[PDB]
Amino acid sequence: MAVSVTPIRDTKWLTLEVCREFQRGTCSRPDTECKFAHPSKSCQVENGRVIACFDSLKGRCSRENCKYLHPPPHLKTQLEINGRNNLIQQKN
RNA sequence: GUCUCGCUUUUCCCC
Ligand SMILES: [Zn+2]
Ligand SMILES: [Zn+2]
Repeated sequence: MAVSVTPIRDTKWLTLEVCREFQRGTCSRPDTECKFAHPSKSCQVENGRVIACFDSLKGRCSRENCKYLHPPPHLKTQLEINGRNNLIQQKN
């Protein structure tokens, strides 16, 4: 009676950014050490972003060949902080 | 366009 919600699921809290230099063929670090993500031809990459695997983000993937991005522990933590900010509802 | 995407939340609300 005093709240509202988006018609569709908000993917913005599950997406991670693709490296600017990886998209140019100029980056020189593995996905594990770079500041951003290095997806494959099989990932659902769009507009320099990819939706990350929820099960992997929680520390235990539940598939064997999933279409989402698997980020390193530091980026998993940044993604969970972005998710938690909605549970905390800091904006309201 | 599976792109409204296979998981969309760590519990009201967010979603
Ligand atoms: Zn890079
Ligand atoms: Zn996975």
